[PDB]
Amino acid sequence: STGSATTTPIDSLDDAYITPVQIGTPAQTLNLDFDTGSSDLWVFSSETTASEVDGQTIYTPSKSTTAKLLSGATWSISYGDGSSSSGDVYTDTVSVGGLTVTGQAVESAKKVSSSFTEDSTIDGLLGLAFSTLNTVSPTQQKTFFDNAKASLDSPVFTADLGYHAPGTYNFGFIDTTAYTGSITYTAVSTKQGFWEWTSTGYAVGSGTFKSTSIDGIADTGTTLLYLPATVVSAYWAQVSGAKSSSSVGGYVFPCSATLPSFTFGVGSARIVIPGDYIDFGPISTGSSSCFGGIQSSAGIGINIFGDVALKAAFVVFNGATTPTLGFASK
Ligand SMILES: C#CCN(C)Cc1nc([C@]2(O)CN[C@@H](c3nc(-c4ccc(C(F)(F)F)cc4[N+](=O)[O-])no3)C2)cs1
Repeated sequence: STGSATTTPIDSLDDAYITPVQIGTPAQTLNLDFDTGSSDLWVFSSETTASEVDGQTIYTPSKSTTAKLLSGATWSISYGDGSSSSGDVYTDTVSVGGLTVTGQAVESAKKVSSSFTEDSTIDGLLGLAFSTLNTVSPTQQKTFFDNAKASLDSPVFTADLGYHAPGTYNFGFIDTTAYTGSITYTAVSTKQGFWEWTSTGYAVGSGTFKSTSIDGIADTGTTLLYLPATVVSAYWAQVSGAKSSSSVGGYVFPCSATLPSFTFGVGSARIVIPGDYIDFGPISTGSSSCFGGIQSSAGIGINIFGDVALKAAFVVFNGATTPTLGFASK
């Protein structure tokens, strides 16, 4: 089997991408944030505290003839920004772009933190990291991809995120028309439950390439590119007026600037992020100070190849017995 679904930016900055997902019978379509950095499929629901729902589409398990309570199961998750959600668990039929998993764990939120409530466009998350990170207790549950994998034509999914435009998540096949050149595959460590890999280095703008190992994760659920402070300083040093602001929370730069590109290495191959992809616009409405799309990972503990990096590439998440990641230009 295969599936293919369009993913759409939630706003003009590409802060996140939402993909329609069919849950239950008859189908209830929710727009979920596909997150290769986590492993829970959770949704706003008829059980979510009413004051914490503000425009989201909710899953109502009582209206699904295929929903079954996973008795005694609870879940609770916290993300990198301090946001959080928790609740109980149903199993139900979940379909993405024509690919169907029966008995998928659908984690129904009883509580969500304010950042989720405030984002009316995200109805939940669909985790695509390794199932070892799934938070369901006392019986850990598998991701949608893990459940679908054996049925797929090839045990892979691909992320082709757009720049200020829709893109595509495919399951079970590689669309050879969606990228230029060849896909370079690179080794993955699953030891922390992520799609963790080692970039071979970087370049800023038209500069030469700096060969250096950068261990990080391919994370569709993170907006920006988080890299070591040395690398990030070398980038922003090329932008007149750019500086790190503790009050704003990262590197800012004059909105009047044109930004240099940023290249990262995948083996001997190179992915070039255009400068415009690094512009996240005014720090607040009407400001002439703009927020940068490349930020330091120093406080995080891990480097994160988030959407800023991934949207410059066609990315293969290969879930074969030995997982690998593939990157191609596009
Ligand atoms: C600090 C530290 C060290 N560690 C914990 C960093 C890590 N972080 C992760 C992830 O959880 C995996 N992918 C990312 C993700 N982020 C969101 C998301 C969605 C919606 C919202 C909204 F509420 F604003 F709508 C906010 C977020 N958000 O910023 O968390 N979804 O997925 C982050 C793995 S390791």
